Amino acid sequence: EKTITIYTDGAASGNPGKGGWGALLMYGSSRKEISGYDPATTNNRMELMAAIKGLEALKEPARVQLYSDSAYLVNAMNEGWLKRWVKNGWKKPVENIDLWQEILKLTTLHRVTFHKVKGSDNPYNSRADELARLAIKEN
Ligand SMILES: [Mg+2]
Repeated sequence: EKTITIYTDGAASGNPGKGGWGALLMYGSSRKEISGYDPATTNNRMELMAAIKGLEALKEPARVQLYSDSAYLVNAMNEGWLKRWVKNGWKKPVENIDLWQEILKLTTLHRVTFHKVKGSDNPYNSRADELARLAIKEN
């Protein structure tokens, strides 16, 4: 029954290169931070992974407001593309089908609204970005 706000970010050095992701989960004054590293990845993959991991961190089904700088993510969800991809057999082939399948599952468990942020945008996405970069630096 909770509405949880999640701020997600991913970063990678190159295409492909070392990458990281971060998410900040917020419920009133409560906060939870998560992050991780991937040794060979793309910006798009880390953007999706941040959202996946953020949603996976929820302990119970929730209503979620998810803030991301990722147009890749947010457009797929808000322009109906993901739903059309599934309907058309993931095609030519959509990239990152493994991650989109996870996002399909998680957006059944949780009722998620996605919001695009512009970059910098607020301190919570900034923290998520810092956490993603932190993961790369630690590795
Ligand atoms: Mg992002």
